[PDB]
Formats: sequence, structure tokens, C-alpha cells
Amino acid sequence: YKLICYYTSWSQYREGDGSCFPDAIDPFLCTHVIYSFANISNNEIDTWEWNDVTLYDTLNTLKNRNPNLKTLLSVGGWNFGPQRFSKIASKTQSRRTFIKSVPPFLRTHGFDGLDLAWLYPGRRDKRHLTTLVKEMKAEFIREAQAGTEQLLLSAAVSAGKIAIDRGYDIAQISRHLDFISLLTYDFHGAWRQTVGHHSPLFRGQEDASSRFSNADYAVSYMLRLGAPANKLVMGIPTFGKSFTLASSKTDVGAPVSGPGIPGQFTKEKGILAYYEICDFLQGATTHRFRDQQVPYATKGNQWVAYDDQESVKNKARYLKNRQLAGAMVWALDLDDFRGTFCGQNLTFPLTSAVKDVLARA
Ligand SMILES: *[C@@H]1O[C@H](CO)[C@@H](O[C@@H]2O[C@H](CO)[C@@H](O)[C@H](O)[C@H]2NC(C)=O)[C@H](O)[C@H]1NC(C)=O
Repeated sequence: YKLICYYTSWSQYREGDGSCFPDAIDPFLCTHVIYSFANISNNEIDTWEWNDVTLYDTLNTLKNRNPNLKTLLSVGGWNFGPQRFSKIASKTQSRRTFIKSVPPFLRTHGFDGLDLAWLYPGRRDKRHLTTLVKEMKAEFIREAQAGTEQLLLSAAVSAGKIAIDRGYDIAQISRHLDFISLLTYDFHGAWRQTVGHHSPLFRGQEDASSRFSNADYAVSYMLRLGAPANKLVMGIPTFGKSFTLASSKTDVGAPVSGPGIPGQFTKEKGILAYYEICDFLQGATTHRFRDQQVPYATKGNQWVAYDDQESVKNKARYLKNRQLAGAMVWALDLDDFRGTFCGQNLTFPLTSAVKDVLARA
């Protein structure tokens, strides 16, 4: 089984214990670690943070302790305008230029592959995405002729039905990608008057309008579109989404007035790292959606939808029963990486729980 873990560049700037550098990553924890967000300048892949070359080096040294560890660099991300990806891919000259610049860059900094994070191709981009994936892979095959181990190619793909039908030709890109990470944790998100969980595993006999917004549906749909199971990777979040209640109501459908207040360390409205949630729980009321199989918590006028060891182990048993290639975890830096916030002096509790299940069978 594969355990793909993302590390984000900007996590280095969080204060105090929130600060996270690649050197805090357990070499034997994941099978693949993806460094988050390289940019594109002059139509060529390029660094993002002023100290990326130093962190690339710090990350790739983990391979000295664990020889089998693979690393990849992800291009794009949320702060990268989709429009920008759209312009690169649309013109063969710009696309070829970007493609030809990747292997050398990757080889220089010691990466084993490229992860594409075009966060949301539109109806007009579908055809160019296919082209980009095909040509990129073809270039990686040619490059391997030089006697060095072929570069890996992966992509982070939306798990939203409408999004999938709009910009992805799954049957086509699946045959060129080594693996596909399903972003099965964005099924709700401060943008509609109510409270709801963003990463439910199951539909939940309760509501019906959105029978599509759960991991189970996303997975079945991909398999139906032609994506081989042995190439699918289910995303498991290590963070939570917070809301500010509009009333004293906490149950399903409770009104919302906006995202929850920022965490002491992540300082981003609507989000909380697992380690900030562990602190949040003291004095909070905990609950669990039976049907969706995920928990949530409330305190004062704050409502949090998150994942704990049990929900995460559950999602992992599930991907196993469906024979998928493995799991993807978004943000090692959002997990209790120091292991000093969540009681048990265990480092990376959420990620470890996933790893344990994957190792049982
Ligand atoms: C990534 O590279 C792009 C393009 O080289 C950067 O964007 C430019 O930033 C300058 C100064 O902020 C602007 O004058 C240009 O108009 C921008 N170009 C585009 C297409 O947006 C960007 O600064 C780089 N990213 C980072 C974080 O370094």
C-alpha cells in the first residue's frame, strides 16, 4: 500500500511549536512525501519560497535514513491561479517549454517525481490537461533513456462529481499517471448557511440532495469512469473546518454566519490543524455522525468538523476493502507532528493510525 504525504512550504512560518520544517518528518512514516508548491516563471518550473532550495535539500536527506523513501515536487496549488495553468497548457509552445524544463530541475534538487496540482481545470481546459499529462509522461520516458530511474508523475484531482465531469478525462489521464490522489475532503466549506462535515465517508441516509458529496461516491464514480483501482489514492485530511454558529443550535442543519475563528498557530479562518483541535476539545462537546462516520465538536459558538484516529482508521479500512492503491494525507504539518498537543506522547497520531491499518493487511 502507498502512503502519500504532503508537506507545505509555508508551514515553516507558523509561530512557536507551530513551526514545521522537513526535518521533523519521520523517514519511515510515509512511502512518498510531496513538497508543496513549486511555481512557474517564464513558463518554467521554479522555486516559490526564498529558502526552497535549502528545504528541498533538507527533505531529500531523509532518503539517507530511508533508501526506499520517494519524494515528489507539486506544481500549482491554491495560491496558483488556475487561469495561469490554463494559459501554459493551451499553447503547445508554452506547454513544451514547461515540460522540457521539469526533469533537469527535479534531477538537480533530488526529487523522484512531479505532482500536478492544477486546482480545477474548467470545461475549456479538459482537452489541454490530457495533452499536458500525455506529453509530460512521454518526456519522462525519453529522459529515462539516460540510464537513470524514470521520474514519477501524479496528480491531485477533485472528488466533486460536477468538477470531475467538467475538466477531467479520467480514462485518458489514468493511463499516463503513476497515481491519482482524490481530494476527498472538500465536500462542504463555509459558503452556505449551514453546518456540515467536509470529509464524510458515507452518504448518510439523512439528507438526499447531495448523495454525491462523500468519499464513497467519489471513489465509485472514478472507478466507473475508468480509473484503475491500483492507481487511486484516497485523500485523508489531517485538519478540520470550523464555523461560527448563528444560533444556539448545534445539530445537523444548524445555521452558520461564517468560518470559525483562527487558530493560535495556523491563523487561517475556517481551518484548524489537528494539533489545535486537540486543545480545542478540552471543554468541548463531542459528537459523531453515525451514518457519515466522522466526528464534530462544539464549544461556545464554535462548530468544528474533523477527523480523529477512529475516523481515519475507518477510511483506511475502507480503501483497503475497495483495493485502492493507498492513502494520501493532506498536511503532515497539520498533524500533531511534535506529538506534544494530543495527550499520548505519540508523534503524527493521525498519519500513524492510517499507516497501522495499511500494514495489517
Ligand atoms: C512565480 O512566478 C510568477 C511569474 O514569473 C510570479 O508572478 C509575477 O510577480 C511579479 C511581481 O509580484 C508581477 O509583476 C508579475 O506580473 C507576476 N506574473 C504573473 C503571471 O502573475 C510570482 O511572483 C512567482 N511566485 C512566487 C511566490 O515567487
